[PDB]
Amino acid sequence: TLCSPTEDDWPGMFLLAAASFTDFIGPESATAWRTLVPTDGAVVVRDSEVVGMALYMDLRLTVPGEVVLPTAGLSFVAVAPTHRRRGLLRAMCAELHRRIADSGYPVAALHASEGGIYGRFGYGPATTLHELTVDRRFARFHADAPGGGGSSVRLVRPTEHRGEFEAIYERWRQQVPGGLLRPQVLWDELLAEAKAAPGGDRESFALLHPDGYALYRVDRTDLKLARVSELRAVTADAHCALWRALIGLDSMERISIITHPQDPLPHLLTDTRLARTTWRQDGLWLRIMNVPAALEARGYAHEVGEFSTVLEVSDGGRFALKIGDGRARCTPTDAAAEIEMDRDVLGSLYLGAHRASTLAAANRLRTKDSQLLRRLDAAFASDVPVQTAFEF
Amino acid sequence: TLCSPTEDDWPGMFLLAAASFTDFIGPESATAWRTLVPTDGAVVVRDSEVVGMALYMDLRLTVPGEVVLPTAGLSFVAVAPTHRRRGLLRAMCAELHRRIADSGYPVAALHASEGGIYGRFGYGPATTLHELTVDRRFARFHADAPGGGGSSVRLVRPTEHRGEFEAIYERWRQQVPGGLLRPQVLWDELLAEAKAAPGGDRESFALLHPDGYALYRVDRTDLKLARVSELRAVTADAHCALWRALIGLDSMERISIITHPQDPLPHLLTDTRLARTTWRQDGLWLRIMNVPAALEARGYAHEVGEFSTVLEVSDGGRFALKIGDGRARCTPTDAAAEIEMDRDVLGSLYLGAHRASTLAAANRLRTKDSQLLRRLDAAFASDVPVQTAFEF
Amino acid sequence: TLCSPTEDDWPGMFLLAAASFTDFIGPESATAWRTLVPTDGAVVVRDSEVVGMALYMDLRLTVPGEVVLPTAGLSFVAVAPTHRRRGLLRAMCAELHRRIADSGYPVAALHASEGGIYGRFGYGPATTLHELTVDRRFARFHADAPGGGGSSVRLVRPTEHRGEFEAIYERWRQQVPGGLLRPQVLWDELLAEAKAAPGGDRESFALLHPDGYALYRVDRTDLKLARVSELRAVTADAHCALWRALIGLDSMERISIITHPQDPLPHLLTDTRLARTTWRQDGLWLRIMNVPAALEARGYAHEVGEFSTVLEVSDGGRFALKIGDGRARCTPTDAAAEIEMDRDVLGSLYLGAHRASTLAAANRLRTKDSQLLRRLDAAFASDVPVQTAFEF
Amino acid sequence: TLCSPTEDDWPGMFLLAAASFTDFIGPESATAWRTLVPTDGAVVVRDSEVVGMALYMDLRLTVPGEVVLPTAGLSFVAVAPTHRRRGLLRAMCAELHRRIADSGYPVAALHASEGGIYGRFGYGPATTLHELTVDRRFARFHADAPGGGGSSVRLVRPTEHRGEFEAIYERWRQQVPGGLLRPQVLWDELLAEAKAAPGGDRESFALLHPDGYALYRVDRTDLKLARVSELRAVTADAHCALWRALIGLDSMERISIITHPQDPLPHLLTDTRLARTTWRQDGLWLRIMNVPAALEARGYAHEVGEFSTVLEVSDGGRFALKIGDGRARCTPTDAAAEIEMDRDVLGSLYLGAHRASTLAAANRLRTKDSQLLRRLDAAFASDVPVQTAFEF
Ligand SMILES: [Cl-]
Ligand SMILES: [Cl-]
Ligand SMILES: [Cl-]
Ligand SMILES: [Cl-]
Repeated sequence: TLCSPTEDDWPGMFLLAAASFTDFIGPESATAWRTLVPTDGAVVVRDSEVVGMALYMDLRLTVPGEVVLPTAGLSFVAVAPTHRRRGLLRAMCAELHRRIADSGYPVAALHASEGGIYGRFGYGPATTLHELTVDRRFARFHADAPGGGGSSVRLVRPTEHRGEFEAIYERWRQQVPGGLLRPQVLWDELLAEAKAAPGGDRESFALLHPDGYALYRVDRTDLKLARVSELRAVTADAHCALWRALIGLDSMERISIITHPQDPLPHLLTDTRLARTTWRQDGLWLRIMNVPAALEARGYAHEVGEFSTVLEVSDGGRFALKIGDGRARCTPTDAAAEIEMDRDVLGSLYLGAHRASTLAAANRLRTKDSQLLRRLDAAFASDVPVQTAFEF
Repeated sequence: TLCSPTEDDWPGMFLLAAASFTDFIGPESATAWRTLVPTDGAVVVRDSEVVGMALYMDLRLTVPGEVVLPTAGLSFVAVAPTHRRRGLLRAMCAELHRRIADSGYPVAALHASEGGIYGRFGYGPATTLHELTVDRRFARFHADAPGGGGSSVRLVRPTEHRGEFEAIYERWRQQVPGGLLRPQVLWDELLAEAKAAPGGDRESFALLHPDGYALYRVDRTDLKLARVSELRAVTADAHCALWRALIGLDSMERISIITHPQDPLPHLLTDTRLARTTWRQDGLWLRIMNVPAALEARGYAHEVGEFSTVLEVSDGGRFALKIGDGRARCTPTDAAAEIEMDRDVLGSLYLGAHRASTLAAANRLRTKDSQLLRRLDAAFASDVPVQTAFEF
Repeated sequence: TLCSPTEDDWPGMFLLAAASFTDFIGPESATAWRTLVPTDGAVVVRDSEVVGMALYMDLRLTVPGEVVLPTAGLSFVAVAPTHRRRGLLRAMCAELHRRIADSGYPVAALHASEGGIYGRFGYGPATTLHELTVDRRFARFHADAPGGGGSSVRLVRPTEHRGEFEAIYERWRQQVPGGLLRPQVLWDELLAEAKAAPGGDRESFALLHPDGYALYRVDRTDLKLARVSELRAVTADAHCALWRALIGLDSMERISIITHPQDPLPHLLTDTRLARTTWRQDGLWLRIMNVPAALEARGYAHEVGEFSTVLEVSDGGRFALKIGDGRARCTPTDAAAEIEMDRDVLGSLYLGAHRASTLAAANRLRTKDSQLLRRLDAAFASDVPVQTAFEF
Repeated sequence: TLCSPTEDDWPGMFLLAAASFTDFIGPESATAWRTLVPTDGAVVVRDSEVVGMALYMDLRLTVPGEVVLPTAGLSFVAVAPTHRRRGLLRAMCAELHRRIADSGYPVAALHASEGGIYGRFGYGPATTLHELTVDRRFARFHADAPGGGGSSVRLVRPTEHRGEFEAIYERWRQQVPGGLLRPQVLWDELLAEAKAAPGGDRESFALLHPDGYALYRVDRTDLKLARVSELRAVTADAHCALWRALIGLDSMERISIITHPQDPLPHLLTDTRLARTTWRQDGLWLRIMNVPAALEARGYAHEVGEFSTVLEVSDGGRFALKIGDGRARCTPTDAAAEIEMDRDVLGSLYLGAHRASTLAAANRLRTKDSQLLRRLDAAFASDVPVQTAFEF
């Protein structure tokens, strides 16, 4: 049977969690994340022990046009290894989606453990994780790079500058598509992870600028690699200044960061090739819950002239879509469809990370008009490049 | 001293080549590539032995709008290890650029051995190489993917279907920015490399469709890896059909290809994550020789409304640039600059591989108007994604 | 500005330390090492936070002839990654050298994080670290090797035999060039490191002989490798007996030790090749602060007949150097130089680790007389091979 | 039975060779090396097939004092895997040593396949192979390094400059202890190996100076490693000039060379640590056949004053040894021994690669007088550092 969990169910859920997630944050930390789950935000399957669970958290997601949407963040999704191929995932996703839609969320979001699961439930990959590794021994800043003229950056202990990190992040998340509000409990969690653990991670340090910060630590095993866990810069000056400081970590051979495809770091160096892409993966996945609410909520490129089309989402409705002056109107119609796509495809287009033209070339997006394709491409494009905030 | 080489100089140039290039194609093959070098296309430095050399080949490069430009392809550039830090590279590049400009080439192009060299001579990286590795054991085609309904693809010996490869490639290179005309000597060279070599590469096979081909071989050392040397598809149907056949290589674990960032392959699969980005690097580099000729020659996005600005290229002139109805007019002016950039930056923008906004964020492109930045971004964008033809 | 640190500065110095040194011993241990730093032995740069620091400790260094010199041991040298290329290192080294020279130290010493830094400040590499790895499964002792006839060696817990280790080390450090006095705080530190740490190093064991000891532990990750942290032997009998016991660690495949190039271990085995050199690096670096005081203080080889020359140290003075009966007299002169060298070169010659002839072949040491070169080589040679005591 | 081989035996010897030596040069090349084997220079054991073989070649070895000794070079030593532990090696070594001693050779020499075999037959390791790997991307020459002011070095094809290589090598081998005369057949062999082989080694190049040459090739598998097979420099200027050219191989990450422990290369660089010791091994092994002839033939250090002692070689005679003015007189005596050592130990001392003091510390060399030890150390030391010529 499928139920909202009682307080009695949570020890059983933590057991399933520990057995399902190698990166399980543990019961103390999980209890803190729990404060972000609304009443009726969780489902469990009992056989009595917990053999399936899924929940969503109340999130705030920034989309193009600096618009902030209420977002259901799916998380803590697990089926017991004893109960595979019994349709438990489908049943739990159907119930949560029912609750999320009824609660009035226009979008749901998740981070996927595997890439093959969530497409069939209407989730499309919406942000791209891009790992850059810099061999900092060869790194020289271009003549054009800002801040090559005191340093504005300070090396600090993260726990002593929480207020400054919170304020910089709050500015960042409001101006960048993919930005998430980071509540106080997640700041508590982040700064507890900044601590060195015996047999675990090394101490984290911060580089602090008025308009940016970098959190980094030396890798556990590779003592010549510094991993930047987080760099939030609100200005180009802040971004360059922080990278000048990171390239100044003279005891390291390599600096690595999980960033976005449009990170300007390579262009700050005389040799763009030194900032090597070592890893690429889907970041945030989006399911558009309400097509017209979602399409009307975001801003569109002003550079494209007013145009009208008919969009059909497979079992998601058909809409007269009019885009002009950076705004969309999206109304019901029975007029012939000019564009067809599955719900997951719309999620992938929504933050501007994937081009309509690319999805059309894979036949994930069907139209008979190449002009309409170019107009969609241009309109859905994001002025500010889409980034990934934090994993949940 | 710096001279055009005589026939007597070429053995000395082949020695320097063998000592400079681990992938040196050898004197027979080098003599065939020589047929693409015009009279006065080569310079040598003698100390008497050859201690420096550089040449350019007559190429035809496709740019956005399906426009074909005469292009000087720099190649075979080497300074003897005995004559480093003597300004030989600067002297040879200055002389060839003089000859290329005087001959009336609007653009020069090269493939860079290192990323830190050619920026200072006005070359910007203009295409992006993107290696995808597919674990084909898990690869399943999406319900939406074309051609899941006889097969239109044939497994053939490359040497027996030269005419068909030539015709498909000729269609491809004319419609794709980054496309190069492949002369008969380079078809001779390609199909000679398709042969198995004792102690060297394994036999190459071809997958042939009416509207595409793939050339592939099993890796020398990794016998569970097939490397696609070349996939040219003129239709989405051809692209999907060829990938269905490659995923059908049941004796392989992995298929790898050097492609472009907008390759739709990931979107053909139920799990987009199976097409892993394993390597990323600059491909073709461009030096704009004549700013107004180059800017007027290419097509621009129709989606952006007519706009005017003043572009200054650092020691490259200042121009009144008017872009409307997908065309540019670029005339001399002494009016105040609204946009400033080095010549290399313009090369990087020219085929639409890099966004003005990204280069602006690194301060490689200076303007005080963010609206102008969005308009440049939109205008210079390529409808057909930029690809890399063949290395030279 | 550049100041001696107050008690308030030390938390800021520990932050810079933690961020600069992956092997940072932590504030408790650093506070113990602090007891070896004299009043005015430390400098800091403030921007207010600590952005640069450097100090020296009062050490006692054994040089050829069993002569013990007061030595300034430079340590804890760091510039913040935010303040690179601002001349902070040069400023801090200039001030400490001023204080060290004025305090009457004839020599300064350090261990170098990188090999390219300290040459320009007059430091030359003076000892050579030589890692030997023995595949002990094949190791058989030569018929000639001592102690192949009860065992004189005991397997003990290090913490229970501190008095015996202290007494053996005190005998060792007084008879070996490179020997350092090990104060009580460093014995406290060493025997605390002998403990097993959860997620860290395994338990240390000791092999104890009347005239030697070995400290060893099994490697964290490679459980078939025993690492000898320290072997101090005052007699050849002790050295051989300890190696017989180490080769008796039948659960190990390999024994590794960081020793000196003249370690006789290879010659104790029937197969000298079993003691493989797996790593070689500069150990102790010396800056001669007072040329005449340093040259007069050490003993010279008795085998070379009395000779006189004129030595010029680049911006270090010119001296009439007379060496006879194992003693040097070194007096000011304006007579023509017969030998010229930078100060760093003299440091490299001083403990007999590097031959004048080898440095002459690199033109680091200039003379027009090859007989003088042979005489310098012979005179500066050390009867007892130079070893490295402990890192600081 | 044990016989000198007939012409009929050599096919059987080549079979045993092919099965015994993974680096077997093949019958053509082996037939060329054969020209260096004197009449009665070879023994075979037949069971009829060849189950054991050993031979010596007529060599000329340079020893300290630029003295050239006739030397029996043992080579091509093999016992069939079917005939191990049957005393065939002992029987063949006894017969060849009988023939070598009777023929009037003062010394025999070999390169050892394993380090544990040849000690018991009186061979001691006499030279040390020292592999240096330079990360040439970081390598900068010291201000003091010669030739930092045209280049005197030429990049050439080895086969076109045989005369120049022969003349430089002939100068080198006469002035360096360990030097071997390289006959014309071995020059034929060397320049045939300079060729690229299909599925094998890449093409060899030469760097040619009036007073030195380097032979190098790119590694088969590691295409960023250049291996210097041979560098012969007669002057410090030649040595530095050749290394400036090798560091100029800008397509390589690393240059490796098998050199000697006193190679001045590290001291030519601003960072001595960049020239990393990656491998160390015994090179040439010596068996002193006639103790008095060998000890009287070499020159001794002039810096040590005249001294007399009594040397006993274990089953090798007892001698009154008087060393003065760089010469030794070595006459029979029954006077009490002051120094005792096995024959192999004398071989190890003979070229100055190993110190008497080091061998004494392993009890391989016994005396009750530490003054005598220092005098032996000083006297047997080589002014010109011992190098290894070519493997045989
Ligand atoms: Cl991101
Ligand atoms: Cl491509
Ligand atoms: Cl040591
Ligand atoms: Cl050598």
